[PDB]
Amino acid sequence: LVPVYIYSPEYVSMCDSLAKIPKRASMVHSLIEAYALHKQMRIVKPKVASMEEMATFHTDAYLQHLQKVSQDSIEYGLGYDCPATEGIFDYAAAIGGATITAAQCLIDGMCKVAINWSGGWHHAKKDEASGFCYLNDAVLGILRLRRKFERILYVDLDLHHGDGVEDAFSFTSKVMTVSLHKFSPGFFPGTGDVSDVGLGKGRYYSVNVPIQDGIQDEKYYQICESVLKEVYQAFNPKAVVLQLGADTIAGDPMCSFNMTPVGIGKCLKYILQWQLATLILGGGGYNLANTARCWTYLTGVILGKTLSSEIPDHEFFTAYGPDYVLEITPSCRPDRNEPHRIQQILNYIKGNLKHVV
Ligand SMILES: CN(C)c1ccc(C(=O)NCCCCCCC(=O)NO)cc1
Ligand code: NA
Ligand code: NA
Ligand SMILES: [Zn+2]
Repeated sequence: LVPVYIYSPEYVSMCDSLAKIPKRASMVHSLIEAYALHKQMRIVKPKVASMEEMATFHTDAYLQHLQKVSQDSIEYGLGYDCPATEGIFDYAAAIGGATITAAQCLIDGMCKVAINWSGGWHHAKKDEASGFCYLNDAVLGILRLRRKFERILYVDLDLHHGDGVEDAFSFTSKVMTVSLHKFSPGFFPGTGDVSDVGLGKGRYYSVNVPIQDGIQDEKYYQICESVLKEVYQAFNPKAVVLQLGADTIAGDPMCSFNMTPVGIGKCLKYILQWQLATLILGGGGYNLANTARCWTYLTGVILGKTLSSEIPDHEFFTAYGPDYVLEITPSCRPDRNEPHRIQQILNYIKGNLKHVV
């Protein structure tokens, strides 16, 4: 009944090759390994996603294109955010396979929790790489979980709107998506206002919480709990997919939100308490050490352990300087979230939730 840890050196190596975030998978894994948390989980080597498996969501023209490029590209969303570099198809196939493997562990009852810290690439569209995402692994995970579990809840706590996942499932009532994100014109991807609720038979089954710069642990949790509690009771999910992108975290060069891993960990504890099949994904996170600190810490809460404050010696110890501690401060900058507007967001959501289900 011990949590599944998707991990292999091939896999971490493949994920270290993402141009946007070099060496990040290693640092995350290395910190986890340094805390010996992998000794407390069941290490599962990820499958490589076969063509037909990624075909469950991505159109075949796209998939076949990635393959050749890996060996009109502006049409398939490739370019600046998504380079056509030697091996990107193997990259996508590894990330997608990893999330699929996590979900497959879940549906097989191998574990209550399965973790793929290298996943969470929530922007990719069916025929279109986007926002560093070549392949929407969260979508393929949800789709795999759907083979056994009737209703899936996707909760996305990344800084950016989980548009690709929302889009994938916006028409159905069987998957509800809940996104907490910066919403400010010009800030990627620009979608996901509170009024975005899903479409057709999927109407009211998309939830969006547009937040502004400076949010801290206390208030983010207040909001997240308020939305989740109402979501749980109305939707009654059978399994949960949870994206925990660390770009919300104090010290991220995106410098938008002002979270510490402790406040995100509260939200996680709240989801874990539902005691449901839960697929844990990573995502954004551009301060590499802090991201490692964050997910290592969340791995701690999954296991129900509290970790030493001192960063253990390991491959990447020097990146943790000068303090070499697990915890995060809080930059001192204003909380641009007027509590009036948060209450209008919260009400509007609760109103939408009364139509579920
Ligand atoms: C300094 N530098 C080289 C860059 C700075 C910002 C971006 C960017 O935000 N691009 C837009 C795509 C943002 C999505 C990031 C993926 C994510 O975290 N999803 O949640 C790119 C490059
Ligand atoms: Na999000
Ligand atoms: Na939906
Ligand atoms: Zn992000």
